[PDB]
Amino acid sequence: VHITLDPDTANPWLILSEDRRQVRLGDTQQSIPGNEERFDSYPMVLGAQHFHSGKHYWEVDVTGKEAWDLGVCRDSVRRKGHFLLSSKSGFWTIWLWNKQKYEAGTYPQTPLHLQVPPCQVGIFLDYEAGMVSFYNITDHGSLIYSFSECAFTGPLRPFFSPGFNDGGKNTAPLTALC
Ligand SMILES: CSc1ccccc1-c1ccc(C(=O)N(C)CC2(F)CCCCC2)c(S(C)(=O)=O)c1
Repeated sequence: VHITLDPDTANPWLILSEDRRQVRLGDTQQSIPGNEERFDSYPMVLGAQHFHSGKHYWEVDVTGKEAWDLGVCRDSVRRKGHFLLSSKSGFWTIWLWNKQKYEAGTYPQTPLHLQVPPCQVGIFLDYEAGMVSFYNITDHGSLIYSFSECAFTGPLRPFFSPGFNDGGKNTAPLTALC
């Protein structure tokens, strides 16, 4: 129930808090040991938990960030090199990036029109239903987007990115909310 970030998966540009509930962009590619699970080309990290069934929920503070990506991914997603975050490649995510532009990771991408920019985002997974939904905590829990008919067959993982290094313009953390 209590999501924790998995240091073995974390790109070396990421700083994880000791309690593994916060991740942020660092200023220098750290010199952490290597291992097959680590995202080597993007500032990405997984939650340690693996879901095979059930409903599951977590919540992330994004206050003060100009860019981030949140969602769920297959355990089997590739870790090394470059790739696109498509449902075919095993990703169900939403993101914030450019001039305050929110998008859902469909092909083609789906612009999301959020009158109230979220300070916290809820992520709700229902394995058996094939559903991942995103809630705008700041706008009283309004539905941002839902992926349906996901037809999961393998284990799933919480997926996070605090954005891209931009010169300290995006050092605010993602924080998992109790
Ligand atoms: C470090 S992740 C991050 C962190 C903060 C904000 C944004 C992102 C981020 C979102 C989507 C992509 C991506 O896959 N695309 C845009 C392609 C596509 F639209 C192609 C059509 C299917 C959906 C995905 C990428 S990426 C891997 O290209 O850098 C990065």
